[PDB]
Amino acid sequence: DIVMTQTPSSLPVSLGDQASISCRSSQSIVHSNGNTYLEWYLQKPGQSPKLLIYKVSNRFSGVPDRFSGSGSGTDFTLKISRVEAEDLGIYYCFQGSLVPPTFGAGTKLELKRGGQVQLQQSGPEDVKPGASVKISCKASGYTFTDYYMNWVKQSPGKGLEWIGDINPNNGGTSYNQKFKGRATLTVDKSSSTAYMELRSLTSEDSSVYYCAASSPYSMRAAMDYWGQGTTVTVSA
Repeated sequence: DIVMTQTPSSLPVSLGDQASISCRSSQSIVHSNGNTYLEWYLQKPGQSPKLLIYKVSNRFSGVPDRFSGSGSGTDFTLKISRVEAEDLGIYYCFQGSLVPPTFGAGTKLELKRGGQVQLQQSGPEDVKPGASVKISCKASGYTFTDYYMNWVKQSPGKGLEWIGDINPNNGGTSYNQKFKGRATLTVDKSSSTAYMELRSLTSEDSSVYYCAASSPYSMRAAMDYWGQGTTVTVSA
């Protein structure tokens, strides 16, 4: 099993200064075919996490060129020069190269002190120990059947985790073995919706849930979301 190590946990940098974040895997994440799928995501506190970099060094559309990072094998290094206030947030490295795709521990980018397409999600859910939940994700503004649908669990405590993915065509679900398919990804192409179910609910199961959507990143689809999210609280 592959583990992702993100360094450092937190970093202070004043405006304009260089910024560098190292992501070191357990071993080579180079895909057998000869590609390498590694992404850089930015979580702006109180918003949708969105994609910055896909496929090693390739920048996502609409992203400033001051964001650039490279690497191979294990080592991958993301640099940001000319830091502004919109560059602020907690960054995550993500490998989709080997199943299960894993995330980094995140790095809060903070400051030194001194001197239209979108996917709607269901409302927040309050639940009891073991009750189910069906989370609905409705796509708007793009071709639904084009993109795979990943799901991602987010806690302040246990960070980011990949739930599982599904192919809109054949219901091509592939689930994280930690989740053991105890959750279920379904797709109704009629209204273009991707639901998600889960039964057993513990304290640790309490989290926010996002539905991963958007591409290109050649000859594979659907990495970043890039949408609202749904707060699920397990109430004792």
